[PDB]
Formats: sequence, structure tokens, C-alpha cells
Amino acid sequence: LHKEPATLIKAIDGDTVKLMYKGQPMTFRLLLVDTPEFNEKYGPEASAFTKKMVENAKKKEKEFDKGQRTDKYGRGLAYIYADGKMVNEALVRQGLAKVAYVYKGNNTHEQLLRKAEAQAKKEKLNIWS
Ligand SMILES: Cc1cn([C@H]2C[C@H](OP(=O)(O)O)[C@@H](COP(=O)(O)O)O2)c(=O)[nH]c1=O
Ligand SMILES: [Ca+2]
Repeated sequence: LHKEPATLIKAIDGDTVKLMYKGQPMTFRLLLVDTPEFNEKYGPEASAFTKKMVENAKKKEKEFDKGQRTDKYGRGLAYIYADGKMVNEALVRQGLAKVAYVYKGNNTHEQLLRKAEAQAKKEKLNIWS
């Protein structure tokens, strides 16, 4: 896979961000993770984490996987990076997202994220507390 520039319009919540992609405003859904909804426990916290990680990065990037690049709702599907740190991974590592929605052919970082999730579980962080 490779990274490409992401043009942030705005944070949305723990696992969705609004990007300008080829001049179209699109919701992007983070691959391989599930954050709580905003008003569920850990929701505000996941939102805030994703929001600050992406907003504060000088270098914002996205990375499509090998399979589908949009979902059935027209949302983009990508891994998002903030100064070369993957947001998807960091959410999972901090126990603010579960590994989720793992579909074959769009699952390149699956093992990386499962490693992160096991350590968040070991540490009893957030979702796993
Ligand atoms: C992350 C992801 C979600 N989705 C779909 C599955 C779920 O559809 P159903 O809505 O029909 O249950 C929905 C979950 O999104 P949210 O967790 O953003 O609600 O998005 C994909 O199709 N591909 C993906 O990679
Ligand atoms: Ca969610």
C-alpha cells in the first residue's frame, strides 16, 4: 500500500473524518476499527482523540487498502496517518476502538491492529476496563 495526502475538512467522531478527496467532500470511515458512538461510553473520548491526532498533525495522510475504497454508504475506506502514526492503530492501542469490520482483501493491517488490541486488553484500557 502507500500513503497519499489527506485534505482534512473536519473531524467527525472516533472513526470517521471529513476529507476533501479530488475536490469532493466525503466522509471517510477508518478501516478495521470500531469506536463507540459519541454519546456511548468512551465516545466523547474516542472523538476527541481522533480529532486532535488528525488536526494537530502537520502531515495528514490516507492509505487505501487493496479492496474496496468506498463502502455501501459512499464513505471512503482508508487507514489515516498523522505525522506517520496510524490513527487506526493508536485508537486500538489506547482501548478507544475495537478491531472490527475485518473483510478479506481490505485487511492488510489486521495483525498490526490485533497486536495493539491485545495489549490494550492486557492493560485493561478504556473499552477493556
Ligand atoms: C468499517 C466498515 C464498515 N462498513 C459498513 C458495515 C456496517 O454496515 P451496516 O450499517 O449495514 O451494519 C457499517 C458500520 O459503520 P459504523 O460503525 O460507522 O456505523 O459500515 C463497511 O461496509 N466496510 C467497512 O470497512
Ligand atoms: Ca462506530
